[PDB]
Amino acid sequence: HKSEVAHRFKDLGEENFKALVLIAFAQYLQQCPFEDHVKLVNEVTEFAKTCVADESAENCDKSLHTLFGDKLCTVATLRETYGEMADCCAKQEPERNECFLQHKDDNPNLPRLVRPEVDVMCTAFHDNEETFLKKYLYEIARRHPYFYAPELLFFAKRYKAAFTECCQAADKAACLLPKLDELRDEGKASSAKQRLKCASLQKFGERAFKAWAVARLSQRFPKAEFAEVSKLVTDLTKVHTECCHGDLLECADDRADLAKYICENQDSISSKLKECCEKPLLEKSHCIAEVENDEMPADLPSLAADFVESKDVCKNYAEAKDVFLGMFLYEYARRHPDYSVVLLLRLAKTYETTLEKCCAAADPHECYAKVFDEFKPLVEEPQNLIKQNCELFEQLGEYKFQNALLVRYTKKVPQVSTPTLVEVSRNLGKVGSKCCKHPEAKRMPCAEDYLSVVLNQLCVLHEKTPVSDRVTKCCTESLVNRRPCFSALEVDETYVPKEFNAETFTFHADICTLSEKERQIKKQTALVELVKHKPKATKEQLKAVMDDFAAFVEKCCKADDKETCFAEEGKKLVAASQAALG
Ligand SMILES: CCCCCCCCCCCCCC(=O)O
Ligand SMILES: CCCCCCCCCCCCCC(=O)O
Ligand SMILES: CCCCCCCCCCCCCC(=O)O
Ligand SMILES: [Ru+3]
Ligand SMILES: [Ru+3]
Repeated sequence: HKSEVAHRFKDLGEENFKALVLIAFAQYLQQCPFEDHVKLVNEVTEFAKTCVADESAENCDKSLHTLFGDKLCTVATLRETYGEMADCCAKQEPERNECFLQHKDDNPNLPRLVRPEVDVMCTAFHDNEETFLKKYLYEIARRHPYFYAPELLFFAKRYKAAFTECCQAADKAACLLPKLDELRDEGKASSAKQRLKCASLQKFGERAFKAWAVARLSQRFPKAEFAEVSKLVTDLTKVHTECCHGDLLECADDRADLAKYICENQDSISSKLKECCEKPLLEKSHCIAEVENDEMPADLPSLAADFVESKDVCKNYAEAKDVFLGMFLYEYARRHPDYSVVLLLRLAKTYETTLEKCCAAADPHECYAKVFDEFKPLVEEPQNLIKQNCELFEQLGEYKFQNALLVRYTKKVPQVSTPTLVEVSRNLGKVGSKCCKHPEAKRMPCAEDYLSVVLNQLCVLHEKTPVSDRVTKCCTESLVNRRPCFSALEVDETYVPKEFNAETFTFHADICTLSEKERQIKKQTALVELVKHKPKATKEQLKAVMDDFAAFVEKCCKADDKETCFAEEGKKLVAASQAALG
């Protein structure tokens, strides 16, 4: 186009343009106040209207990176608050924009965004609605810089739907709090999911990411031919390559072009895209990525007719090992939408290792005749782990299930810090809360997706604090081996039990008057130090104690005398559990 700003101002809208421009300058100017960005956003949008009224006005034909970088150097505090980033303004445009992406700080040093009371949020949301959503959007963007700016706009529109519906209701906290926590746990999961694909691209190479894209696209698009899925995997690998680079316009255009090809080839990809392709350009890439798995033709035959019993299997493989193996991922994923994508890569590696061993023998057909028999143990292993834990989640509650995990995983790796073991077991319990509530045809894709972000969060906290060698080995291993590595952990026999500290196992009358979240944290934090003090404690002993602690809380909180009860009964509970866990 003759003017980049005029075009993007048209096919996005003025309300969407000012929002993205705010997120743009918030991720680069993470130290300027909110009033400065509003000054810049209003100066940019007023300039954008000049190019809409005339495509040949002052500096309208310039590039967006030039207009973005020109505004980036207008700030006077650029030399003081960022300093080194101000040096980028002395380079040419193809390097200046590259200079700005490097000096972007991933993890700044800002306070946490404290969630205030519902009354003060519904008053600010009602008094001045626009600046309320923009300020908090400016606070999320300045703390998550590499977050995809358009996708961050999709969450802000969801928050707006939570206030308009709940801030005029009965107990607004009953309407809003289960929604803000939903949007937080989902928003933090999206921030960690896209950050994981960048690590998996530079650690496992370009080939490993393509195998993952082959298995998920063919799973999502079973009616698509292998040539069409292979074409999409190449474009998909290019998108996440340049989106992880840090550039917004470079990543926004690649995703927009990919969505246009998918919408122009719905007859050879999927039939579920009618609704997604109706949406405008901003929502195309987001809708398509979350489209439901299409139905398989159901008339598909077995895989032994082309990969086992057929002739020239070693010939079709040796001619192109990556093309032949990718078909095995294609032909197996679209016939198993219930398998996790990581599980399908585990089967293809089994098929890959078998062909490299059988085709080097005298009689190949007799060798790999049992290649499909090796898949059943690898497939039953995650299915049985889903069955064991979901049945445990059916008996116990969600809270009682978290404690079962908190005891099981503390005895395996007792060296991990207590606050880490708590947040892990509670986030891990949230996985079974919604994945076990799905049928068996969706349990493994659910568990794979949430375990991927929870296990990676564990490895992030363990990377900045080396604690256990067994945890480091599982965090360093491959993608198909990461989750089985954690499931293969056993009880640490070399662990010396931690010395007793009475201050930890002392409880005061404040737990009678804490929120349900704070109460569950303290009951579980004390359960970790209880196991770390006596790791060889059997479960029947822990059925007690925890029941003696249940009566200890009901005896002190309900009595007319508090604080004093925690001193008398607190000594009885501790000392009785001393001889109970002998
Ligand atoms: C002057 C700052 C400009 C910041 C970027 C404004 C235009 C963003 C366009 C985003 C298009 C998204 C396409 C897509 O993901 O489907
Ligand atoms: C042109 C399409 C190429 C698709 C290549 C897929 C190859 C998958 C082989 C199995 C990979 C298992 C993971 C690994 O070996 O690290
Ligand atoms: C030897 C120290 C004894 C006192 C500490 C015991 C800690 C028990 C924690 C119980 C947590 C679960 C409570 C519940 O079921 O709601
Ligand atoms: Ru965050
Ligand atoms: Ru993606």
